[PDB]
Parts: sequence; structure tokens; C-alpha cells
Amino acid sequence: PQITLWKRPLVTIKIGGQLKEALLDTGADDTVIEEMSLPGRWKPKMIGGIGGFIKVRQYDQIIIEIAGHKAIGTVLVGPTPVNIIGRNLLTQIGATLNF
Amino acid sequence: PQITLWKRPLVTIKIGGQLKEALLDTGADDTVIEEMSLPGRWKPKMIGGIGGFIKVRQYDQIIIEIAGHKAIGTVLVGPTPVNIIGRNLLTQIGATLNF
Ligand SMILES: Cc1coc(CN(C)C(=O)c2cccc(C(=O)N[C@@H](Cc3ccccc3)[C@H](O)CN(CC(C)C)S(=O)(=O)c3ccc(CO)cc3)c2)n1
Ligand SMILES: [Cl-]
Ligand SMILES: [Cl-]
Ligand SMILES: [Cl-]
Ligand code: NA
Ligand code: NA
Repeated sequence: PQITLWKRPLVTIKIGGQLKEALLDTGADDTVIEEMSLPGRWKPKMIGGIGGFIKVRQYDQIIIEIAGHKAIGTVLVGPTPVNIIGRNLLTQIGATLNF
Repeated sequence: PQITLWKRPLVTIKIGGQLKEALLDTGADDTVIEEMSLPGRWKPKMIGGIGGFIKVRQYDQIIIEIAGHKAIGTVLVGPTPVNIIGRNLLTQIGATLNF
């Protein structure tokens, strides 16, 4: 699809068996999801943005379905105010910015 | 152009006669630039990023070139990890996300 930027680029994702709404976010290196359980190993990480840093759990090799496209990669889980699909998964679905 | 996302989508902007680097950021409603001098009056705004809220200075109707495209619109000045071009100016330059 071509997604307009008149509105926030929110899509439906499926992760860990759960449906969520998330932003397609070219400004985020990595994907960050609000608190949820994921299977397997994780390690702690600090990620920062406007307002400072939050602590997250880094889970590697997690499958997401993003607007119907499957992608695998790292997912950071923690107290983000919005679910963010970052570049590590945007690349895998072939997303580009065009103007 | 068509910009893939394997790297950060950094571009050159020109504001106040000065070249700066900025990140094309579809996850931001607004454009936020590091401390600099801009003409005119400003208004207060709070923005809630990933780590909490910051105060910024809102300047409206500012001339800014983005990757060689001319825009005129609102620029928020305050402490951000990187200059970010949000949807208010991505729409002015005709940007969309595509997959
Ligand atoms: C989606 C939505 C909810 O309410 C809002 C309003 N709002 C605060 C904005 O539109 C707004 C305005 C100006 C800047 C930002 C803003 O900072 N947006 C971020 C995504 C994001 C969206 C909403 C809340 C929190 C974080 C941004 O797109 C991604 N961010 C990095 C950027 C600042 C270099 S980040 O969220 O801090 C971030 C994401 C991922 C990592 C791990 O690589 C590290 C940091 C967002 N939008
Ligand atoms: Cl990854
Ligand atoms: Cl590609
Ligand atoms: Cl504007
Ligand atoms: Na894993
Ligand atoms: Na003004």
C-alpha cells in the first residue's frame, strides 16, 4: 500500500499471538512494544529519545506480522507510550519513504 | 527519491541560512530541532517522547528546506537526541510510506 502521512501511520500487527496497533516509524532504529510476555531469552537494554531513557527487555528472533506481512527480528519490550515498528522490521517488509 | 530504511533516513535541512542534518521521522507528528535562534514570537508546547515530557519553543511559519524541498511551517526548538522532521513537514514535501 501507499500510506499517507496526513495521519499517524498506524497499522495492525500480530505479535506473540496478540493483535496490537503500532506506528510505522522511520525515526526508530528498533521496534519497541508495550509491556507483554514473549517466549525465550532476553537481556536488558536502555533506549533513549525525547524525555530521556527507558529500560526495556531485548528479545531476539521474534516474528511479527505487520499489516499482513511477516518479518522476524529483535523486539524491545518496555514502558513505551506507543507501539513502534522500527527500521529493523520496516526493511524486512520492503517499506520505503518516497517523495 | 525512494529511501530505503537499512540506514537512518538522514537528510540535509537548511534553516536560518544554516545547513543541519535531520532524521525523517514518520513516528513524530511535529518537527523538533536542537537549540538555535529563530525569528519572531514563540509559544509553549509540551511533547511526550519515549522517555517523558519536555518543554519546547514553538515557532510558526518558519522557512525550512528539507532534502532540497521547500517547506514553511512549525518548528519546535528544544532538547532532542537528533533533529527530527515530523509529519507536519513530511506532508509538505509530499512524503508517503510505501510497501
Ligand atoms: C503516536 C502518538 C501518540 O501521541 C503522539 C504525539 N507525539 C508525542 C508526537 O507525535 C511526537 C512529537 C514529536 C516527537 C515525537 C517522537 O519522539 N516520536 C518517536 C516515537 C514516539 C511517538 C509517540 C510517543 C513516544 C515516541 C520517534 O518517532 C522515535 N524515537 C526516536 C527519535 C526521537 C530519534 S523514540 O521513540 O525515542 C525511539 C524509538 C526506538 C528506539 C530503539 O531504537 C529508541 C528511541 C513524537 N503520537
Ligand atoms: Cl533485528
Ligand atoms: Cl531493499
Ligand atoms: Cl506546520
Ligand atoms: Na529469542
Ligand atoms: Na513565527
